[PDB]
Amino acid sequence: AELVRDRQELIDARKKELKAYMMMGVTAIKPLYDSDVNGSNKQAAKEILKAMRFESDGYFFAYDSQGINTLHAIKPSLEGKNLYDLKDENGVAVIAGLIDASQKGDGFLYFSWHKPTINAQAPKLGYAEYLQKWDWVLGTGIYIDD
Amino acid sequence: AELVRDRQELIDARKKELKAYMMMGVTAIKPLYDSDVNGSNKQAAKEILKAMRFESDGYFFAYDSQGINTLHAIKPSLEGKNLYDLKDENGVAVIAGLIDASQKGDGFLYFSWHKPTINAQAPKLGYAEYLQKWDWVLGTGIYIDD
Repeated sequence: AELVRDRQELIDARKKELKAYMMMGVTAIKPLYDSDVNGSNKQAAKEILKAMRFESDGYFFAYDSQGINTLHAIKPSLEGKNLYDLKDENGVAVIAGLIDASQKGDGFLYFSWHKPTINAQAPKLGYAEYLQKWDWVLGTGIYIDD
Repeated sequence: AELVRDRQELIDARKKELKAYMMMGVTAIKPLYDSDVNGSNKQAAKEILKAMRFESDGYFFAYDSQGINTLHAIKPSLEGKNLYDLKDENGVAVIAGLIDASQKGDGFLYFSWHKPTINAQAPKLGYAEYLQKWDWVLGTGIYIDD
């Protein structure tokens, strides 16, 4: 109950951080998002969000509501691929889970994903917000392998 | 010694956050900064950094090495003013202190400044990094009145 308490504490602190980082990404592209005319500014917003980091493993991705990747900071070759049916190594439907978390839930999802600093799968806590004008489920995450 | 310990803990956690937020701002403008030709991209970088927030009180400012404000997210009327000699209510030379922290020190400075959510002075912990190509001391901060 005691070492479990310290873990919940660490998790909750990370969830607060994730909400802040998400706010930074959303507000960084706000001038573009607000002034957009039929997707005119999406490319410019992608270039900003794909450059942003809060640490080496701290980056943005986005998917549309059909699970098609619209931007990926780490692996831009995912862009335009439909990953709706994608499962992690534990059978978590990652993309569908993030789309649903962001639209119908609290934004959070536990899953495993490539971790940049070790180039291998690791457990992650993702956080996503839905940007309806562009149909982007914009997400980031913290790795919990610690 | 005990309630003092908990305060140092809270401070250190905030310093870690500040370094992350600063990284986000610096990386958000990296495409522009890297491709800049004689200040061509400064205006576009200003527009991004002035929109960013990590909370209502969480924003960017920048000054050049002479103490002239180059961007201010909250009070853009400061832009172009020389605030090198500015002192807070406790006589802290805020602008000179941030310029020196960012160039010769650890980036951090305690001072009081307008706090957006109460529209009044409050104690703050600022954090600044020097962007030499543009001579910008780019900074943000967390309020410590809690």
